[PDB]
Amino acid sequence: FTLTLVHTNDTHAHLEPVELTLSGEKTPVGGVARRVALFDRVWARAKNPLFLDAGDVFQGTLYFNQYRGLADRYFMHRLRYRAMALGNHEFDLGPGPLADFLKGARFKVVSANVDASREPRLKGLFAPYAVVVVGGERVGIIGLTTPDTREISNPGPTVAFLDPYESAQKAVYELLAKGVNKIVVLSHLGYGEDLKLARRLVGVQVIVGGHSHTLLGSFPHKELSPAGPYPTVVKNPEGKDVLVVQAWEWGKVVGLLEVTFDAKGELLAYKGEALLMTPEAAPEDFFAKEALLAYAQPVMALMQQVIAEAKVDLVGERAVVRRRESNLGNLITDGMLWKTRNAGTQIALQNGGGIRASIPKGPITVGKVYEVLPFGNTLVVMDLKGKEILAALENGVSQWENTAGRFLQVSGLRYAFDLSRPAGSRVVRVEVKTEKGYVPLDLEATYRVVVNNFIANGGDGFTVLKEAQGYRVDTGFSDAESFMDYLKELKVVEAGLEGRIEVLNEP
Ligand SMILES: Cc1cn([C@H]2C[C@H](O)[C@@H](CO)O2)c(=O)[nH]c1=O
Ligand SMILES: [Zn+2]
Ligand SMILES: [Zn+2]
Repeated sequence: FTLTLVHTNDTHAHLEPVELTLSGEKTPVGGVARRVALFDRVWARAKNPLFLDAGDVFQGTLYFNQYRGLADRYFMHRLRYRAMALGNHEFDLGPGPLADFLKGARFKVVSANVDASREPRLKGLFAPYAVVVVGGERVGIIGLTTPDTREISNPGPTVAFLDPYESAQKAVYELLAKGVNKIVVLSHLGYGEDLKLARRLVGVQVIVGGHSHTLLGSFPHKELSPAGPYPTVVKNPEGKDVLVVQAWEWGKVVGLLEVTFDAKGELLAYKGEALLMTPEAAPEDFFAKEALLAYAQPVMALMQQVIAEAKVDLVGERAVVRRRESNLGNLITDGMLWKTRNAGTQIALQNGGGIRASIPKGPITVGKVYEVLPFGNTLVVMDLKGKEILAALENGVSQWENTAGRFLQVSGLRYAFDLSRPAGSRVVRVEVKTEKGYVPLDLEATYRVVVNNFIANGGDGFTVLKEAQGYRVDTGFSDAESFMDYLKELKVVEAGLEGRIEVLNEP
């Protein structure tokens, strides 16, 4: 039996194509219109195609701010997706909007480790796994959601997360008991976690994932540098091959993995490729393009409103903003201090996971600002003891190896951390910027800082900020609006590296 798995992950409301320089020339990459054309051809040509999405459809552009995933859902229906795993961002607005998205979803939404027993709004709207019939054969699809969702999203008090391994292996047994031996895990745990899980589970031949926004495969463009091969192969406890795949992010890539199974559901052969969604891959479907224009109507003005000009590229790539100093991170934090200068703020902290895109040199539109800061978090002014600021910085670099979003970009201070040291004691130096130059952080002194409400409330593992007993006031200042006010003030934006963060003994 031959099955052709066609998949996407972390589309993050990026329905329009983006622009990248490929082989020495600005090229449009991604877009649902182009995906519709490609999928239509795969649907009528490929052998037993099965379309899947690994989660994180939610959060990323004005299309989400305006439709909360419903615009994406319309396209997912047109794209014939058969199953979708719940990602952490599907919980960003709590159970309410998630239920609205699931109510009417004509594809199977799965996650074996999401315990929603305490949430009536999600009853029967998703399942641990699904059984889909393809070419006369049954294929089981087990979903998994990163347990980190508890800290990185807003699932709320009615949703809990279970161990991926225990949940998945149980699902494998249930499927086998039903006579389904061809099983695929649709995971939102991360590439690294998928590789580890693949060495533990038995009965699973393929793991289609996301969460880490990992680019796998090979491309004819020197500008791209994949993190691994497509697919990546590991051995399970029984010495059998397990294929792990991912398709980068924002619909910029579509994965196509053709797997052949025997009667027992064992892997006989496999071939795959990560398809970069450029004009060469396929044209844009006419009607899908028109449909997107329909959705764009209420937010079109914002997408065209230029509020400033970037004289240099403002770097927002996750491998940068979540691991080292970023000039965009410096700009945003500078803006936070600027907006709250009337409050006497001296330091600004911003988690890199909250900076979602780069701003290439050129015009800066309102639409672009919301792609960079999509959450709608507000600025919170609070007094922190030096010890608390230090603890915050430590939490920020505590998961550097996993490129976690808690990493802190800063303004008003500089810090250096040693990666050869254990998590919790990596920050070796912290100095506050003053008129008389840099002064070592005083762990016993109090400093007025500005952060966003998500981390101020304890999100991203910032329990130290949630537990702070000092002065605390939510300004009500929107993050995006505040950043735009700063950009409008500057008019012509320039931002470079200022040695605010020093990475020592980096692997
Ligand atoms: C839900 C939410 C996530 N985030 C960031 C922090 C996490 O590291 C990351 C998880 O995707 O997104 C915010 O900054 N604000 C929010 O409101
Ligand atoms: Zn994501
Ligand atoms: Zn994710």
